Amino acid sequence: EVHHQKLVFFAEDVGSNKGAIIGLMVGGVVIA
Amino acid sequence: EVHHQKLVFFAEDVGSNKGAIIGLMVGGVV
Amino acid sequence: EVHHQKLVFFAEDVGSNKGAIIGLMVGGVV
Amino acid sequence: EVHHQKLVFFAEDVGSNKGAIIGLMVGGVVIA
Amino acid sequence: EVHHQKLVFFAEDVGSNKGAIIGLMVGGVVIA
Amino acid sequence: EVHHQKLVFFAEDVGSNKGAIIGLMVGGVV
Amino acid sequence: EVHHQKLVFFAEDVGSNKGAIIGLMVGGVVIA
Amino acid sequence: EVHHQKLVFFAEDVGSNKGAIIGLMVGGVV
Amino acid sequence: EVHHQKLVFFAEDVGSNKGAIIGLMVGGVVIA
Amino acid sequence: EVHHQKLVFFAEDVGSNKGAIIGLMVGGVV
Amino acid sequence: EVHHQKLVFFAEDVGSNKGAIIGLMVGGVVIA
Amino acid sequence: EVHHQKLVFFAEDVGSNKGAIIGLMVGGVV
Amino acid sequence: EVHHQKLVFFAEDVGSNKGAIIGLMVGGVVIA
Amino acid sequence: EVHHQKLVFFAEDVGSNKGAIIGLMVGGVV
Amino acid sequence: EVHHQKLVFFAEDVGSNKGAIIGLMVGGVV
Amino acid sequence: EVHHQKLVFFAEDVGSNKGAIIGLMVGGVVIA
Repeated sequence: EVHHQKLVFFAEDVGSNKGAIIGLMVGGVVIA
Repeated sequence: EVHHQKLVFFAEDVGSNKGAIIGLMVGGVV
Repeated sequence: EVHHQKLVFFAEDVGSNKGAIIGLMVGGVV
Repeated sequence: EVHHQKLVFFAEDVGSNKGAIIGLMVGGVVIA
Repeated sequence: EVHHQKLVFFAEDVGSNKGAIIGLMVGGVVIA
Repeated sequence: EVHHQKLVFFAEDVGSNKGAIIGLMVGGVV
Repeated sequence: EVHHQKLVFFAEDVGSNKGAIIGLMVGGVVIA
Repeated sequence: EVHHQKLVFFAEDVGSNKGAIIGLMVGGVV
Repeated sequence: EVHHQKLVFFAEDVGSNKGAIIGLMVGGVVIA
Repeated sequence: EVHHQKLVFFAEDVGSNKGAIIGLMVGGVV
Repeated sequence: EVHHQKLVFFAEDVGSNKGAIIGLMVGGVVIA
Repeated sequence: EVHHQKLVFFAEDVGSNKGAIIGLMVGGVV
Repeated sequence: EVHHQKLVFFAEDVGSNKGAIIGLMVGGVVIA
Repeated sequence: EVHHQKLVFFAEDVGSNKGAIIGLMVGGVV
Repeated sequence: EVHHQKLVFFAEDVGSNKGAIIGLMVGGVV
Repeated sequence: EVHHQKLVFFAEDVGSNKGAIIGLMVGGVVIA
């Protein structure tokens, strides 16, 4: 009933930042 | 009963800045 | 009831961050 | 009673980061 | 090179339509 | 190289329309 | 090389209209 | 060379329609 | 050299449809 | 050496269907 | 040289289709 | 060297398509 | 009645990490 | 009667990272 | 009345990782 | 009694990690 969805991403660029690929394709469908 | 959805991206800055590739397609429908 | 969906990724760069691939293709149908 | 899923991924790049693949293809369906 | 991804669903009602659940949780992730 | 995605949905309510539940979570990250 | 994404819902009306439940979460992200 | 995916679902409801569930959980990575 | 994956489902009701559940859980992970 | 998967499922309900479950669970790694 | 995986199931009802459960679980690994 | 794997299952009932549970578990490691 | 499925994978490389291929093709099906 | 499903992957590097191929292709159909 | 499904794999490299072929084709229907 | 499945595998290398072949074909079938 209580949808508790928590997405936490940690990126500690202590050396040299760049660019990682993160795709959040979290999709939920329910009959109305 | 609420939909408590939390999305957090913690990016640390210590080196040469650039840019991440994040795509948010999180969706829901009832 | 609570639908506890916790997704957590820890990426720690201590040398030279580049870019990994994290594809969260998590879905549901009712 | 209810779904309780938790995905925890640890990536400690102490040397030199690169690019690993993490495919989370989780899909569940139910008839209402 | 063409990535041909065809998704076709044919629902034909001749009596009394209601509501079927079709969930396309198709995704992909690639290193760049 | 040339992404050709064709999503064609056919719904011919010749009797009595209502409400089908279609969920499209098609997403790709590169 | 273009992303030709075609999405179409053909709903025929011959009975009593109501309303479908469609969730369009189609997307994507690449290095730009 | 390239990917060729074809998903064709036929649902001919001559009588009374209801609610069938089609779960397309397809995920590929590289 | 093309990955040809075709999935076809033929559901034909001539009396009274209900709730057939089909789950297509297909995935794959690679590195080339 | 490209994978050629073809799945064909025929469901002919001359009387009336209730609830059948077809599970396709296929995964490969390279 | 290719891989031909053809899965075909025939389900014909002439009175009352209750519904069966057909689970197709196939997996393959390889280093290329 | 082409691999041919074709699974054909028949299930026709002229009375009551009860149905049972069939498990096709096939795994190949290279 | 209370499903407790847990997958724990350890990848400790203290030299030159390459990356193993882990295919978690876990599927489940049941008639409702 | 809770469905407790936890997946934990511990990837530790102390020299040089590369690219692991982790595929969590899990699916359930009811 | 708990269903215990514990899968644990330990991979430790003290020289030079290469990457094993770990395929967990776990299929379970009821 | 309630299903108790436990799969433990150890892969240690102190010289040069290799691509060990591990295939777990688990097949579970039971009536509901």
